[PDB]
Amino acid sequence: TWLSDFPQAWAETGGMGLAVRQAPLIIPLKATSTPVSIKQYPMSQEARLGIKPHIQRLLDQGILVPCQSPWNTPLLPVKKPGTNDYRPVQDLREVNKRVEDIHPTVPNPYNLLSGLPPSHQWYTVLDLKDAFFCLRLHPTSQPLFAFEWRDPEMGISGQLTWTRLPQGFKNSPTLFDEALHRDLADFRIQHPDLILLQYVDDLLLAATSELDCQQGTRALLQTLGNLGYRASAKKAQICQKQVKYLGYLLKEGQR
Amino acid sequence: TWLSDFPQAWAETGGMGLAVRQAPLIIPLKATSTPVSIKQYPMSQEARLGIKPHIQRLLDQGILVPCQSPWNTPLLPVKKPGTNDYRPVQDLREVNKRVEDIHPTVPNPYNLLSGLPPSHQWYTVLDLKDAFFCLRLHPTSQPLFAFEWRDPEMGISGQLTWTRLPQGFKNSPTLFDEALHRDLADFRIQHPDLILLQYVDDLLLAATSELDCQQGTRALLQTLGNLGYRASAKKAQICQKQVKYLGYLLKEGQR
DNA sequence: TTTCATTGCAATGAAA
DNA sequence: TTTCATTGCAATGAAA
Repeated sequence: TWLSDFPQAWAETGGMGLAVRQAPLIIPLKATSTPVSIKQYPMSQEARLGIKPHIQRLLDQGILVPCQSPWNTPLLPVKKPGTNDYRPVQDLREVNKRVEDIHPTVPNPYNLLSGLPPSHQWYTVLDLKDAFFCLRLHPTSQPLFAFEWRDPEMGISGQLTWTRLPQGFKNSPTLFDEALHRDLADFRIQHPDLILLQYVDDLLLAATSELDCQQGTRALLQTLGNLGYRASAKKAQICQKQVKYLGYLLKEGQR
Repeated sequence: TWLSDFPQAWAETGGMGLAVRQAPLIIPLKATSTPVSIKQYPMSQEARLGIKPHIQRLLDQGILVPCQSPWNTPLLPVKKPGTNDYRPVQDLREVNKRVEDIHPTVPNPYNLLSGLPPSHQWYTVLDLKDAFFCLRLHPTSQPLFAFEWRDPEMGISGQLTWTRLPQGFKNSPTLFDEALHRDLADFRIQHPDLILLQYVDDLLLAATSELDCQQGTRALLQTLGNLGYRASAKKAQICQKQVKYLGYLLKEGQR
């Protein structure tokens, strides 16, 4: 299908992404910040067991690495919405308070959609998978996001940290949005006729005709794969005249 | 003393007042009002006994009279501040809500005092006793303020009401202030040099010299007695250069 | 687990 | 006794 034509663009077949054109990110601290070390809260075995496979997988992917850092924040066991599956959720609030603020450049959905003309009725919606993880973290900034991990069988001494932009970090959405904007700048230039809306990891491609939407989508997927990002094939809405984007149902230029 | 020179002006020796020049007051109801009859709440014997002498005294003074009225509000036993003496307090709130509003013409103490020049350093302060009771209530408006009274030994069938402006009636302060202003208009004309401040029942006479304050005070007392009002001799502050008025301590034109 | 904020209302005070 | 309003905080929800 569209899946076979772009094996590298889909998370299903391209493997975990890595934005190769983006320099590892350095995270500036506020002028007065010093490391904060919050001890990990005791976790039930059920919670630890539920979370273990995820840490192992991230460790195998190299997204997490062992470390020793004066910084440390709590790992919280959080059951998926109503479900009984545990998911690791780092409380990075004390770290966020010590990181220098940046201007929020992500447009709110409402204003973003205003840039959608009635002429472009053919849409493609793509969701980038593990977007933040595609952006490398500079070695100097990695220690900042450390947390403790007590092994299952055996493995880690104590602390682990991220080598990619983390979930829970106040500036992750904005930094991802800006980096993807830089990586897709050229694409916008090569396709003056297409309408591309970016909302962090949620992308919408607007075209005038089914052919343009198809040709445009091929190029976009091709480009995304080459840059190192990965779109979810499962969720992909390709060349439809009716799509769901950012909580809206688009059709007939309405909404 | 000053007491003997004006027997009729002092509450101590002039008997209960009655503003003879003021026509009995008619109290206009709002366009949609109908009588409200709130049943009297059961009262302990202690409360009833504590309050009894006051009703009897008001009945003897003719300030209260028997009646039958479609209106009725509760009589509350209220102990004097921390003391164990009971005092009758009528809850006229439902009546107040049905009476047509009037413009509040009583000045707040702050603005009132601003009309006190530094030239007049000699002050006399008089407190009118049972001020509201000095103003008659027109027979047509009396029924409005009725309440129930269960006798001690014997006496009253059920309801009693006021023949004078009542405590607890939202418009009593303003109506008294305006009536006294009308009754003292002439006095202000005959004494252009004196400063007279009126705050409901609290009066302040300001003069330039001790003689003027003494002569002025004589005239004021004389006039008040003839009009039917009564000042408290016990509280009277006559021709002092330092007096307490409306919570302030006046001296050297300060405050 | 903590933190931060929205909500709701019990508790206490004033007054007629 | 009732009513009206100021205060305070317990309860519940969101989030990292």
